[PDB]
Amino acid sequence: MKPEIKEAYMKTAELFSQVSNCKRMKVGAIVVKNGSILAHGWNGTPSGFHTNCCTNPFVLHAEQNALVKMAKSSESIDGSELFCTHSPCPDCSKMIAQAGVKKVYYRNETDGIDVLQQLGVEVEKM
Amino acid sequence: MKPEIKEAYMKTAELFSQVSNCKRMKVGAIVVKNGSILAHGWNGTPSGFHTNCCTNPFVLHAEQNALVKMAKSSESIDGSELFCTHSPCPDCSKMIAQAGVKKVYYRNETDGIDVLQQLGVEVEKM
Amino acid sequence: MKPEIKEAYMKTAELFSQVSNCKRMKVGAIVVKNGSILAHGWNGTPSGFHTNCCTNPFVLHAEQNALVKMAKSSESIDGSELFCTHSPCPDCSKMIAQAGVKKVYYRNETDGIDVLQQLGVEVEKM
Amino acid sequence: MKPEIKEAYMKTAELFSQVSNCKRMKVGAIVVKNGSILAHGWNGTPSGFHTNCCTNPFVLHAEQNALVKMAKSSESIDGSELFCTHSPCPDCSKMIAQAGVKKVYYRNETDGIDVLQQLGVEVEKM
Amino acid sequence: MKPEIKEAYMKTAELFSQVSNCKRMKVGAIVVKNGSILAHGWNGTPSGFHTNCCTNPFVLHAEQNALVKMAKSSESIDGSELFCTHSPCPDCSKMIAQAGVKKVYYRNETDGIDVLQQLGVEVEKM
Amino acid sequence: MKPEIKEAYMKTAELFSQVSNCKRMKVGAIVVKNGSILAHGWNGTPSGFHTNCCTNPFVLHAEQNALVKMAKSSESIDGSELFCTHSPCPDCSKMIAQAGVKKVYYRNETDGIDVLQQLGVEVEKM
Ligand SMILES: [Cl-]
Ligand SMILES: [Cl-]
Ligand SMILES: [Cl-]
Ligand SMILES: [Cl-]
Ligand SMILES: [Cl-]
Ligand SMILES: [Cl-]
Ligand SMILES: [Zn+2]
Ligand SMILES: [Zn+2]
Ligand SMILES: [Zn+2]
Ligand SMILES: [Zn+2]
Ligand SMILES: [Zn+2]
Ligand SMILES: [Zn+2]
Repeated sequence: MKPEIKEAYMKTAELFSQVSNCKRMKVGAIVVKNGSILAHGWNGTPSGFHTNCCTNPFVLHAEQNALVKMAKSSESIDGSELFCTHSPCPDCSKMIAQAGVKKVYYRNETDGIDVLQQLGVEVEKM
Repeated sequence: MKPEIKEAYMKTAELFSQVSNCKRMKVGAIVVKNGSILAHGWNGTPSGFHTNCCTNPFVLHAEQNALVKMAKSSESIDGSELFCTHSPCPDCSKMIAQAGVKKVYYRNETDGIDVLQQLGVEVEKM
Repeated sequence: MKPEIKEAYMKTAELFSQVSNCKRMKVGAIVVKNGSILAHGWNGTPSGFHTNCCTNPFVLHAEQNALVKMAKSSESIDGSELFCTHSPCPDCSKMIAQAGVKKVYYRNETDGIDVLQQLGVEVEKM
Repeated sequence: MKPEIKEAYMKTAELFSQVSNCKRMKVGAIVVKNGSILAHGWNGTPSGFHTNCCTNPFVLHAEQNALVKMAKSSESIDGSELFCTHSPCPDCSKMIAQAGVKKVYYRNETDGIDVLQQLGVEVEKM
Repeated sequence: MKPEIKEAYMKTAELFSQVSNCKRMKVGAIVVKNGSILAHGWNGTPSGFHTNCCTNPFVLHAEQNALVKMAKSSESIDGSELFCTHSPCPDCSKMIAQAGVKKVYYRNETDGIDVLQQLGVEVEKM
Repeated sequence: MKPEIKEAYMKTAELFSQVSNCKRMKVGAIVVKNGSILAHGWNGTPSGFHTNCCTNPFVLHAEQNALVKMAKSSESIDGSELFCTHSPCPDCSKMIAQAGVKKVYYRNETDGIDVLQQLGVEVEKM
């Protein structure tokens, strides 16, 4: 994909990180496949949870949200790419790799990273 | 959907309007359904067209691009909402209505608009 | 595909051209992929429009109708073939090419045609 | 659906019955859902079978072909309607009912018929 | 797929054969594709049929049930594999081959079998 | 669903728990929707991981595996039911609820459980 489009994806993930409500870290994620956004996600508590403030074991990471949206989508996550504001944790990394995510782009930085690479997911900081 | 999420959608459509190459008008569109972005689009020439500069009868409107992406998606466009930077032309309006697009949000302004309403699509400027 | 099947497709597009209500031109279209019809379409006004008579800027071309049906389908339009009674206009041509339509078959005849070819869509009159 | 559209469906099933190669009976079927054809089928031997002539236990009924195409489609057969040139046999009837086919339209005539009705599928001769 | 997984599939088909109500033969089937079960099925009468006891011409074979479930699924049956407790009859065989079923595994044993092979479906007893 | 079918689901989840390689706990999960299994899963390391032995932070829970398979499926996880051999952990619970899983059935037993209930997922031990 051309350079300026790559950046538009990352900035979108950034747009969505700011929707989140966590004071510790705001994270956004975007799934892209075949020239199309398929899912977005940010970090926080599940829809219909009581407390909005996050750190709480029941808040989902941005990548978890995107992934769950893909599970309710009709479109496969396999072969897609993940644009995230942050490098993913080890728990998101396992799932991303098993999901057939081709590559992860992150803006902000580390175990998650080397495991993704071990497992054949490509990684690029931008 | 909460107010600040509505705005994040419009700003995303704006992010994508700026990817376009037309000097007359830069337009972005975003399809949203069930809390998820499903397609994006901007105005310009078809992939693999020779001249990048647009006005040329062969440039697609942002809404046409989003729509075509929905046609290659596995996910239905019916019941979704369109966030566009601009009010749509009459040609996009016909298709949006026939596609079962529930509502169109636009930032920038007019026949397209009243026809969408005639045809039962909701409209809101934001 | 065998010759007589090709013809059955064109005759079906013809069956549907005659459902239309336009006095100027009756057009039918049929999307085929992997041995299966996926969509059909004819020219006319959008469902729930007041006047049935078409020429009016709010009537959709047969190809626009088929395309919109594909957008509400779960099945991708990419790699399919279009059987139309008529050569498509430039506006339908842009969309057909961007949709990944592999080839267009038409019965009745011209800018749309050369652009489709420029853009890598195959074309055959039958 | 309007009357003349109903007829266009039946005539399409008829277009496809004539593609078949069986000397005993030529049958066509068409699946329709939400204003769109999703599958077609006719009676005959499986793709890549040696003898084209049918009666042979290895020829599929038109309804079996349509059904198998639906199984390879991404679009559900549930809630669709079947237009067939002929009333279906008991073996097709079982499957049609279990498939959630809403209604069957046939042109030409009888156990299959009453079972479809027992099982809550609607039936109409046209 | 590893050996012990193959067996887990067959045992699942066996789990489901025992749900059936036929005194003559209890059959189970399982569709597998890309490491995932997509459908299951057993032999018996259609949902909402009056008599539960089967032999009756209106009972579906396990393979017919799985196939019908695939037709109501969004996921294609093409390229999948069938695990059945029994070798399939000729009527199921025609459909399995036309469905693009890659291979059939059966536990219990014969025309269906050679036709599947004629038609390019692989077969293995286990 | 009838009682004996409920049990066949749980026994299938059990069939798959035994495929796993973890010495601490073997877990199986099964997704069911509209009378059809859509996904299965067990606990362990990601495909292509080096060490098969699990406890390791890079092993996925059975529910995580099923969920990831749903993300690569064309079929939505929303409105489905989860049969698991075990009550789910808090991390699986968040995701299950956000996924629109209607109800979870487990065989073996506790925070995950009350949160699922807080969040409107039904729960039943069997
Ligand atoms: Cl999915
Ligand atoms: Cl589509
Ligand atoms: Cl679509
Ligand atoms: Cl299917
Ligand atoms: Cl289907
Ligand atoms: Cl999915
Ligand atoms: Zn994480
Ligand atoms: Zn426009
Ligand atoms: Zn046109
Ligand atoms: Zn029949
Ligand atoms: Zn059989
Ligand atoms: Zn867990």
